[PDB]
Amino acid sequence: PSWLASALACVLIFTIVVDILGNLLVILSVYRNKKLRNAGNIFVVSLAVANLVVAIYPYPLVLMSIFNNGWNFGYLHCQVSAFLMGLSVIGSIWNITGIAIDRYLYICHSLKYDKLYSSKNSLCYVLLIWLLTLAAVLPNLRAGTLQYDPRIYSCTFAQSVSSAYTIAVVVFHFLVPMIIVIFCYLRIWILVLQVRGIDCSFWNESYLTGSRDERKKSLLSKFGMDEGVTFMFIGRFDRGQKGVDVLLKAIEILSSKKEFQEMRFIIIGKGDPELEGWARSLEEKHGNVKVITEMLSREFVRELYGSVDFVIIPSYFEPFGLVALEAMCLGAIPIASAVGGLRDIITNETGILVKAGDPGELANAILKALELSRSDLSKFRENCKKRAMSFSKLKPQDFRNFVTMFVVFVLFAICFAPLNFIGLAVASDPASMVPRIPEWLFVASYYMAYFNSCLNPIIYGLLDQNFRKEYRRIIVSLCTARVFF
Ligand SMILES: COc1ccc2[nH]c(I)c(CCNC(C)=O)c2c1
Repeated sequence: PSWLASALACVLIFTIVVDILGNLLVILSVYRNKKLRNAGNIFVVSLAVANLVVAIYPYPLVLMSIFNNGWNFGYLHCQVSAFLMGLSVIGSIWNITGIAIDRYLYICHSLKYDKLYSSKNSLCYVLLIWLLTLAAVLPNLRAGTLQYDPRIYSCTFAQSVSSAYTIAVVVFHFLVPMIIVIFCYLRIWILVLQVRGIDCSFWNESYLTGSRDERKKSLLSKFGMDEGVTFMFIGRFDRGQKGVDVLLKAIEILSSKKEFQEMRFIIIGKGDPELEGWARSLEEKHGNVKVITEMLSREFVRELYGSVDFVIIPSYFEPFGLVALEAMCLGAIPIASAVGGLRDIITNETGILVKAGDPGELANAILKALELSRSDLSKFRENCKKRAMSFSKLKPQDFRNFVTMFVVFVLFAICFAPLNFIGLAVASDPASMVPRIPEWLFVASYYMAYFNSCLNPIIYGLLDQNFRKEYRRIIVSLCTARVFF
């Protein structure tokens, strides 16, 4: 009805006004604030420009086309209006991809180096982003995918002209960036949780008294076995989670080797009685193996981490694995599975990594660890400690900027996901699926994606305190005249 046409005009009127003033404030704030003037925020200004180009020329033409109830301008006006929209939408999705990579590299650099991360090639990377967006929107002028759609009163990329062109745009410029940005922030969150999880006030070798060699000889004598290269496991007894079974099968491979005599194994945990029986059987057939099913105190586990030479983490799935970080804390060299989180916290210099769910590979890794002499081990324990020491280093940091940039992405994905879903549905059969798709649904998905062009400055002020403070500073400085005497 008549109200629905005027309602869509309100959305555009709001979007145009909020995008012009809002993104002008974002660009002005980055150069008027020292805390927001960092090089890593070149991508924010790049996105702010991308957001602004639609409200100066394409959107005003569309607003007038609602009232006109048709395209009363030229074909060149329809082609340029469409070409600049693509440069904007594809520009903003690849700019969000840029920030996602920048911030993931930031947390990794601050972990590895004492010096602050300085994105030197930032002005270079944005010039490649705009080269990539121009390479994607230009072929639509020659193909003729850009045409006027009366339902949405605009000149855009028609999903029903060429189905090969639409699936390529949906896969390469929506699904490809989405997976890159989702992975980037997923890896950041785990590392922020690992930073939170660790406790250097508890897992500190100050709490331990004597020499490592003395504390080991003492711990081994208590378990009724002489001195040797000791190994430890602390986890639940399960088939496919903590991987206690991979360790037990690997001990059987080693039991025949002459090298097994110079080994000690301290398995700790409860679970499957079948796995509990198998472990108790290897405890009876060999004096090297000691199994502890009972509940152990945080204090005695710290004592264990401190005396034991190696900690085996044969986990199948382990997202955080604070266990390895806690072991490295008190200089225990880990022999862990290459799992997401375990692969993050264990560098090739701070432990020996093995392929998960392989009893043969673990046996060869335990044999590799056995060949390491007292001198070679001392540097590993030093590196393990320096690795755990760099995780607790990032504890007082203000991780609020990551949240804002994440909300930026989350909202973008909400606005465009309906539009890109329709794109694939139309691509399947452009002839039949066009009348088969609801009219309200097509209009709403389009004006949702249009509304996104004004959403970025709103959240910048709402979530990032530095932007809110500078927004007010600009608003006052532009509207508080100077008087004399
Ligand atoms: C590829 O060249 C262009 C040119 C102009 C455009 N205006 C819009 I909105 C888009 C996104 C189109 N996405 C879907 C799912 O239909 C676009 C793309």
